[PDB]
Amino acid sequence: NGIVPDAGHQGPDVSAVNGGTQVINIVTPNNEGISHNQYQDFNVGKPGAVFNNALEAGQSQLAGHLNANSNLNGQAASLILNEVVSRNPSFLLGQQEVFGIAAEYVLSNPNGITCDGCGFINTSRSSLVVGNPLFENGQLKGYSTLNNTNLLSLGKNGLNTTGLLDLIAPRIDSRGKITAAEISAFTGQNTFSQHFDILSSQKPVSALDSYFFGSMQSGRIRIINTAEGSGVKL
Amino acid sequence: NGIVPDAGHQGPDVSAVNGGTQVINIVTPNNEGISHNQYQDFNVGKPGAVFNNALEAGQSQLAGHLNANSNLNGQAASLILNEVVSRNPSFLLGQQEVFGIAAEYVLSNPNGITCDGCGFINTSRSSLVVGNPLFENGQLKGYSTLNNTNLLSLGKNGLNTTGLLDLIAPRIDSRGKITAAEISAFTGQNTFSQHFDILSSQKPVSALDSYFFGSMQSGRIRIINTAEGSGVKL
Repeated sequence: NGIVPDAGHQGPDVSAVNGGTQVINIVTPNNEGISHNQYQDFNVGKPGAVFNNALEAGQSQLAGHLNANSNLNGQAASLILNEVVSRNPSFLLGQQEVFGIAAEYVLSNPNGITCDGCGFINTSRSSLVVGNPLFENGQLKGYSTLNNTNLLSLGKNGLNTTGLLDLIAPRIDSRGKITAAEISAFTGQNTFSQHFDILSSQKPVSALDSYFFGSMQSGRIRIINTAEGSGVKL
Repeated sequence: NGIVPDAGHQGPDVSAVNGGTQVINIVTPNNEGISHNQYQDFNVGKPGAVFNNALEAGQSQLAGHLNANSNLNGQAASLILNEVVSRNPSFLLGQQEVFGIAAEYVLSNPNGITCDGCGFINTSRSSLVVGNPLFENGQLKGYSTLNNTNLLSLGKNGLNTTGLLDLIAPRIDSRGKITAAEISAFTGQNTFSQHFDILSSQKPVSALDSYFFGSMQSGRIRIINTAEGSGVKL
């Protein structure tokens, strides 16, 4: 069970099929179109994971035939927000597919995220956030890496997506090929809007250095480090 | 004589002082405020080079006391555009200072530019272009790296500036520390506006791969490679 949902009302139903592929019946989206899913554990292996964002049955890439997700009161999620609410870090070693209607994807884990040979299928935009989402009366107001020194690690087997990629963490250490339509990496201790505009920054007490090694296969790359005096090493 | 001006009407007066520091009395700016200077050779050594953009006499950092540049019909240049019009590549091994009124700086050399321990003083924005400026009736319309496969090389001793830095070339190979307020690197075979907006791109016949190694000390870095399928290696 790489993925273990929270017991509470934001915990989706998670099932394994076939050779270990996990299928997530995401929770009903709220009025902003956000399916906010909370997890005690979130990890993906080589068999991959499929988020059921379908209004009709059909064939997924990773898990074969799936029925519609009956939680979609007739409207699919615009954003699939996956939040780790425990102290467990996340390891992403396989593909994640949005089955059904293409959507935005976020994984937020303030304990750390490691992606080695991970990928995103049928997402317009995928964001890995070593930090927390911020809510105000059940509405998503943005994300925070404040008071956090943990790491987003990208391994030698890289990260692939046909959509937009955001990489948000106090520090990033990448050693593999990153393939995306566009890459945005934002480092340091920051608050962000819903759309990853930087709203405020802290200076870390000690250096938060990021490393990029390997290749970036994308027509547009932006790296913004707000940690006054810390490095971006290539 | 690292710097050798063109004989023609865009050739500035170039003189050496002291221990080899070269002083460039830039040509009268045109009505758009551009001092367009053409060179048979443009190279800077450890003693540095000073562009006289002063309306009053005073103390330069690199060359001691200088009088005003009498070519400044009472208005300093907004942009100091340095263009190599020969086949000679450029080597920048020391600091370049704008004496007097701060301005934008461009060096365009389609034969190649190598910067090892180079730097820019009193510039708001400095751009190194392995390409040509484009003019239409004596007005600057932008820059081109079309039909060019040459290299902008940045050596192990790096590049320092307190202003904005643009690095424009078919390919870039960097091995040192880049320190700038913001770094924009645009690679591939492109036409650009005056302000380095990309207007059109060619796919090179063979790969134009860029390499970044070493560190980038800047709060904002953007790398855009338009060479469909070529790499950015870090």
